[PDB]
Order: sequence, then structure tokens, then C-alpha cells
Amino acid sequence: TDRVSVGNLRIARVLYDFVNNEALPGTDIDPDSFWAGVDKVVADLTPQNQALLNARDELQAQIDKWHRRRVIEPIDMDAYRQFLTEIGYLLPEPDDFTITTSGVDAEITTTAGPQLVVPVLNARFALNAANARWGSLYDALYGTDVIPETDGAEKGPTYNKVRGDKVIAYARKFLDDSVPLSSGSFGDATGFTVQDGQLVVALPDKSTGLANPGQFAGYTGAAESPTSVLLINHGLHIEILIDPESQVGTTDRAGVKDVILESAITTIMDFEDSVAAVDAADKVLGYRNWLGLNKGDLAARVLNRDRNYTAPGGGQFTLPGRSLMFVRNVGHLMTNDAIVDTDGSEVFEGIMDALFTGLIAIHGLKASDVGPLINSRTGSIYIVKPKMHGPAEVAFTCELFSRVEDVLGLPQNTMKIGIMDEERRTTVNLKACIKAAADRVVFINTGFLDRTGDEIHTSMEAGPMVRKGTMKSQPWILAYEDHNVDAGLAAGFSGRAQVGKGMWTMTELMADMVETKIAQPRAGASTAWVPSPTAATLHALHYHQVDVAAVQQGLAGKRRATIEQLLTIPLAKELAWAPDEIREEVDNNCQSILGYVVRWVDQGVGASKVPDIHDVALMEDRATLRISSQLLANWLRHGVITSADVRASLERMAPLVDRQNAGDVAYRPMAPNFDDSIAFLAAQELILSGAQQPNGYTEPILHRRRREFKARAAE
Ligand SMILES: O=C(O)c1cc2ccc(Br)cc2[nH]1
Ligand SMILES: [Mg+2]
Ligand SMILES: [Mg+2]
Repeated sequence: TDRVSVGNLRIARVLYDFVNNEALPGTDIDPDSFWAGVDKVVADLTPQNQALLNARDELQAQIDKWHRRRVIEPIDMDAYRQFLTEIGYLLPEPDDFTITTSGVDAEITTTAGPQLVVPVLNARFALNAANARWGSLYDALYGTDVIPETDGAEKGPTYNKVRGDKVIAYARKFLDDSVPLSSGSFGDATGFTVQDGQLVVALPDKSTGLANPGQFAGYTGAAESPTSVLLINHGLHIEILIDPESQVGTTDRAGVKDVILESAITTIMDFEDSVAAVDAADKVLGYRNWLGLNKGDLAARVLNRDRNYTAPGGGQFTLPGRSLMFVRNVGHLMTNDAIVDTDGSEVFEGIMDALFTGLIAIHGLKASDVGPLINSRTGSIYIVKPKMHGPAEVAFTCELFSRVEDVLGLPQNTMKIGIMDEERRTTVNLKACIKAAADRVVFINTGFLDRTGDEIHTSMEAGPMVRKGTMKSQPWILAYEDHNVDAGLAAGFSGRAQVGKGMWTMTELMADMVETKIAQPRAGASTAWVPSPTAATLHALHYHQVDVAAVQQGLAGKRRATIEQLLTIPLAKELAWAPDEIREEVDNNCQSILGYVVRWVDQGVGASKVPDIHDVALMEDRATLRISSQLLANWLRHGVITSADVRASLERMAPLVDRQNAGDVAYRPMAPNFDDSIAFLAAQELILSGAQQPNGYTEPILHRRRREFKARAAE
């Protein structure tokens, strides 16, 4: 083979060369010290990595048996909780504490705002995200259904004046709500000027200043006829662009061209659930894009530079032009053949991600070429770590980060941790999980998909679960959402680390997003996930309407969730569903699996706008597979459906997916030759082997099937 021997490791050549030629130069790390470190860290930490994965299976086995000997209708919460405590699943709660995490950027410690997540393997998307720090509000309004496409206000080939007028009015209203005038409305502004460091807005009848002049943050152009005005509200900037000669500016009372909002304050470049990466080739593509972003030289479009402004009093200043980047590494489960050992055993992918994304991140802590340093001025590397189960697994990641920092020559705790709360064993020991990482943690967050998937698999043997749609409102998940916020606040996250909530998946349903996603900052989340720059701009509105810092101070000391509520298994009652309801749900789940799987297996796409069964565009990641396949495996497990019901739904849904994909030049149909489609067979396997996958994880099956596809495409 073409691997490179380094101690006990055999490294794929494409990876060894990438690291040597691209990642290493410019960091002042000795190439052979790095590699010796790779070998050493892998040899030392692999056994604990494996022991932790064994511990999961052991606990799950004991819970499986607990339910299997029960036959009793509801649940004795006291005994069940007693049981979890005996087996080491529920650990004791630690005494109160405060996180000590230092060297963290303002975007993370203090600023509340939208957070974007993007597949690192897609260079175009990755760049757009990093550039999404600042976005046009007019574009985000005119382009989506936030301004409804009613009669006369439709989007056509060219600019609708009627529709654009509603866009202007909406933004005017937002300005009045966010940066109020002393009297009058922005809707009647005629001009903007700066006199003696004060913003002066001209109305048809008279002039006026801001109610709170401290919200005036700066400007560009002449004070007496500015090209823009910079405002601030709740730590987030709002820039009014003034140009009477632009398409929209001509039609405007004050000549306003656009309202630019500081939107995606941070971005997560994702190596996990939003990308398909099953070998050395795929990892290198991802690693190379992550390198290009940190060096600032990635080009597909290029990265933006910082924005210059004139301070209210006349001095010059600069604001960041790029989203501050996190990287999401893969979790503890999977191995990857990018490196194998002497026996041919693949190496843990999580361990590899820490070494390589960490190495690569050093470039983002230093001046580019294309220019000042791209990323963390405070000297931190921000790694999101998904899918952990409990405190010992968080401590293991911390210890992994610790060992890498040495190999890298970095000061201890340079590598910060973003703790995802998306597994049940983490949820019910969340405080301990935060404590285990008290000097590294820079966020926690919640979601729906992975967390519900784990919820179902954990109580798989208990009985039939409620429908997927129903899960979103179950008592366990509402308590989980609140408990997460409470735990972070109690550990001093306010002003220190992010408290995040989940993704809006419905990329075309922006009106509903603006209307409903506001619940998240109102619940005290200092950040939440968005699927696009456009969504980031719209979700930014929510941080102007809601003072997250104030909400968090008011939540202080509260415990709004009990361990009982957290532990309330989402079992369906007797006689829950009519036959047609059962079919629709089965169709719904088979459709999401097939629609997502076909693009993953056949094209190596890990995220995209996938039409659901009712043709709504969703932008979900791989966890959609986990929840769906777990729900069907649960229904199949308990007699709700038959294997023939499952077969029929896949057959009924495959042509629909085929149809929703044409569409795509590279697409290969699944119907009517099902057992010839590796993707169709993957979908089938996920459901039918679902109950036997570790904690319901889909990567073992999905990765195998993707490799199979790649091998066939090469012969
Ligand atoms: O949890 C979700 O629904 C979700 C996560 C995620 C990451 C990247 C992209 Br693109 C879309 C996503 N959806
Ligand atoms: Mg997840
Ligand atoms: Mg239900």
C-alpha cells in the first residue's frame, strides 16, 4: 500500500503529504515531533476511547433488561431513578461552581447573536458563512416570504416597486423599535447628518436625535452628507447605507440604500453531521478547506476584510468583517481508515480531528498573507465536540485537547470546548459535564434530532414511542431545553460562554422563522443555529427585540426542570393512532431517510435543501437519519407496523424522492430496481438494523455503504 510508517501507525499518503506540505509550514512545529506526537497520543488515548465506548453498551444493555422484565403500565420514577443511580448512569450532582475559561473572544463571551453551521467540505458555502458576519436586510426581506407574496407584491424577473416599498417600511419599523428617535419615526426621515458627535435625523417638520445617543456608533463619508450611519443595540451593529442614486435609494425619502445587520457573529465549520467523509481523500478535502479559511487564502469568491468607520467624534476605527470560526470535530465513536495501525485497525477519527484541526487552527491565530490574522485575537481554538455521553467522556476530550496542545507547543487550555448536549446521559449529568470542562468550556447547546434519537434508543425496550412531530413538544424535551439554560447560567456562563439552541431547518419558511424562532433568546439562549446567511440576518432581528443579557440575569438561581421531567420517557398511550396516521408517519420517516441517504451515498453530500414528504425544503444534518430510523425501529420492535409496512413505504417513497431530485444532473434513480441501489439498500439497512446500532448511530452503516458506492463507481 501507499501508507507512511510512523511508529505503530500507517498513514494514508494523501494525508501525510497534505500535512507536510500544507498544514505544517508556517507553524514552527518540527515535522517529526508532530508525527511522533500523533503516534504517541493515539497509542496512549485509544484504550480509554474504547473503554468509554464499551461503557455505553454496558449501560444500555442493563437498561434494555430493566425494561424487559417490567410488564408494568406507567413507570415507577423513584425505582427507575434508583436504578440509573446504581448502574452509574445518573451521577451525583456537584457543588455549585463557576467556570474559569479564559482567553475567549468577545463574540463568544458577551455578544448574543445568530450562529451559522456549514459543511466544511463545501468551499463555496464555507466562504459565504465566514462572510455572513454582515448581511443585507433588504435582500433578506425582499428575497423571502417574510414580506408575503400577496397580490401585487410578488417577486418576478425584475424589481417589484410595490414589494420593495413594503421592504423599506418593515426596516423603518425595525429601526424605530431598535434604535428609537427622541420624537418621530425613521419612516419620515429625510436625511442623516453628524454634528458635534451627535447623530441628527432630519424630519419634514423638524430635526431630532436618538432617544439613546449612545446607540450612535459611527459613520462613513462626510459628517454633513454621510455615505452610511452605524448604530448599535444589544451589542449588535446596524448600518444604514445612504445612496440616493441606487435602485432602491432613488425611491427612498432619505435616500437609504439598505440596512446592513451584523448577523452571523460566529460560524461552525463542520466536520461531522453535515459532511460525508468516509476516507483519507474526504478528510483531506475538509482539512484543506479548514486550512484555507484559517490562512485566509481559501478561494472558490474570497474572504472579506474588516470594515472601516469614523467614530462619532471623528476618530477612525475598525469592526471585524468575518464570522469568528468554530470547528466541529467528529465525536468519540468512529474510526477512519485515514490512518490504520500495524494490525490494519483504523484509528479513532475524533482523536485525529483534534490533532489535525488543532494544527490547522494555528494558522488562524497568525497573520494571513491575504492581512491581519483571520480568527481568534485572544489566542483560542474553538472546537465543538458532539455526541458525548456523560462527564467522563467530557473529561476524556479535555485530556485529548491537553495532549494535543503539548504536541502543538500550545499553552494549556488553548483548545476550548463547545459541549453539545444531545445525548441523554449528558443531559441528566449536565452540571458535572460542565464541571469536567470548567477551564475549557465556551458553549453548551441543545437540539432536536440527535437528542431525540438517543432518547428513543435508550428507552427502545420500554414500548412504542410517540410520533416524530409529537416529540418536539414532549415533557422530556421541554425540560431538557430549560435545564440546559439553567445549568449554564448557574455555572456562570452569562458574560463568559455561549448558551445555544437549535437549528431552524425550514429554509424557505422565513416568515415563520421570524415569527417563532424568537422563543430562543426569550428562553435566555445567547445564540442559536441558522442554516444560511439569509436566515442569520433575519434571526438577528430577534436579538434586537430581546435583551438576552437581561433575560439571563432574571433567570439566575431558577431551577425550572426536575430530574423527573428530564427522565419522562416519551411512550405513546394506548390507542394513540388511527391506521392512516400510522401510515403517514411511516411514509414521513421513510421519505426523510431516503431523501437524505440518496444524496449522502451517491454524491457525498451531507447537507442540502431536501424536500420533505409535503415538499417543504428542510436543511437537516445526518441526525435526521438517527431519529427517523430509531422511530421506525421502535415501531417495528413493538408491533405498531410490519416489515411489509416498512417495505411498502420505502417502495412508495423511493419514486417520489426520485422525482424530487430531477432536479439533479448527477442523480441516479432508485425505483424501480431497488436492490440495485446501494442508497436504497442503505436506507433499508438503517431501519432494519436500527435497534442494533450503538446508541442508534447511523455512521457505521452509512459510512460502509458510501465506501461501497465509491468502490463500484471506480470499476
Ligand atoms: O440540527 C439540525 O437540524 C441541523 C444541524 C446542521 C448543521 C449544518 C447544516 Br448546513 C444544517 C444543519 N441542521
Ligand atoms: Mg447532532
Ligand atoms: Mg404521537
